[PDB]
Amino acid sequence: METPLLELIAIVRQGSEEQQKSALEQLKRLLEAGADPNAADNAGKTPLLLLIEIVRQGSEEQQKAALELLKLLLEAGADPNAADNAGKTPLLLLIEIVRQGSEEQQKAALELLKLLLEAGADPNAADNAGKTPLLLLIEIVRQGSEEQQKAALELLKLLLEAGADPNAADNAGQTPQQLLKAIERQGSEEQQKAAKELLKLLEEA
Repeated sequence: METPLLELIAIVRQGSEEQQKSALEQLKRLLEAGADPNAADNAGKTPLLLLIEIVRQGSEEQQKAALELLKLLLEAGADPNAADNAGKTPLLLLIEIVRQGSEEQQKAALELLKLLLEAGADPNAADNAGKTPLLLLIEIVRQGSEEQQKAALELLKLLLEAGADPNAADNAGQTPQQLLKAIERQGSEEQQKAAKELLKLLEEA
């Protein structure tokens, strides 16, 4: 399962700044010439997932290079829903970046998540514990910084307008409405006013 796309993404991940730039230009030319955007490495990691790992771990230059390449992969037809072997999906992984990333990483991930949803990512596809994107993003409202709270608010609205199940519960029974009311009880005045707006948005959906 070795291809030019995967070898070159490896150079974006590990090469010098000059090597990264040349690898990005070679990747675009391969994609433009029809290289398969879906052919995965020996671990079931897709080009999309591998470049999202670069957004999660890379320098500010690497995050920009990977954001550019991720947009081109999605325009090339990369499957926005394909998971790796451990069950990680691009939507879930990008939500992890919102939860743990720097302010620069959060912005990249917010831009990518919108592109992912426009490409057909499943807004209902959950992780192992059964947490939906909806639940995971409400957890960021609860525990994030003010800037994470704001991005999560934006993503939640875009996720409901993309058809997310307002009532879908996780494996333990937890619901978005349950979590939002806990934020209403325990959160800051800013969080309480956000959780109230989100409860009305949940019902309306």
